[PDB]
Formats: sequence, C-alpha cells, structure tokens
Amino acid sequence: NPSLIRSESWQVYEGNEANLLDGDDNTGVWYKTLNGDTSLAGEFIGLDLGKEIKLDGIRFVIGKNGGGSSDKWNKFKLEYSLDNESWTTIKEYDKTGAPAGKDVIEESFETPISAKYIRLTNMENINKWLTFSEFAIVS
Ligand SMILES: CC(=O)N[C@@H]1[C@@H](O[C@@H]2O[C@H](CO)[C@@H](O)[C@H](O)[C@H]2NC(C)=O)[C@@H](O)[C@@H](CO)O[C@H]1O
Ligand SMILES: [Ca+2]
Repeated sequence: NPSLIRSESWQVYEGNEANLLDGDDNTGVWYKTLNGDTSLAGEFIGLDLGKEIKLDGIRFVIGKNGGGSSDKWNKFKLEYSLDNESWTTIKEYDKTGAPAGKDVIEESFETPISAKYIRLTNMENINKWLTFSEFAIVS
C-alpha cells in the first residue's frame, strides 16, 4: 500500500499518522508546526506509492473536527513526481477564509497520471498548526 510522506519538521500533537491511511474520514491527526507555529510555503503531505503507477484520481481529506479544525493551509497545490526531486503541479487551490472543519479534496484525472509520489503542498506561509484526516488514491 502507499506510504505516508510529509515535511520532517512537523510533530504529532494529537492522533496518529496511521489515521491518515485507515479509510476513515473521522480519524485524523493534528501536527504541531515549528518556525513559530508557522507552516512555510513548500511544506507538504502525501503519498509515496512504492513504484510508478497510473493514477485515475485522488481523495485527500484536509482538516478534521474539534481540535485544530481551523488549522489548515489557505493556499496549496496538488503535485506529483517520478523521482521525489522534480514535481509537476496538477492543480492549485485557494481556500482562504473557508469554514473550519474537514475538507474533501477529490480529483479525477481524465487522462491517467503516471506517478510514484503524489502530495499536497503549501503555497503560502501560514501561522497555524495543521490537521488532516485521510489520503487515498484511485487507480
Ligand atoms: C499546546 C499549546 O497550546 N501550544 C501553544 C500554541 O498553540 C497553537 O498555536 C497555533 C498558532 O496559533 C494554532 O494554529 C494551534 O492550533 C495552537 N495549538 C493549540 C493546541 O492550541 C501557540 O499559541 C504558542 C505560541 O503562543 O504557544 C504554544 O504553547
Ligand atoms: Ca482517517
């Protein structure tokens, strides 16, 4: 199965990282950010797929309920890689000001996408910690 990859500096405050791969939207994780409680643009969380595969879509749930429900990136991108070094942006998002809580990011790739790594990546500094609930691919 895909394995979790994320910015090394984050620390788990609540929940467990395996909660991001259990297929349940109601289990997630609350990451403490360093740099003065700030997630820098360019930080990320996503999946190492173990080998190059053809993806038909993703379903990533960001945020969670209760604690840290408001702790989410405002601007971010979905990007993929063959080698964990060079990245291609599938799509960008700006959800500045959106309600706190779980937010399902679900995409279908009309033309399947060949990737070994797929992740969500911060595009703007934010003075928040971070919550997420689930990362899944469709292939
Ligand atoms: C455990 C705790 O309360 N830590 C304080 C920390 O709180 C975090 O601030 C982030 C930025 O406002 C916010 O996104 C987090 O949700 C929040 N965490 C919690 C659990 O409330 C900060 O307030 C810093 C600096 O004041 O102090 C920490 O102790
Ligand atoms: Ca979960």
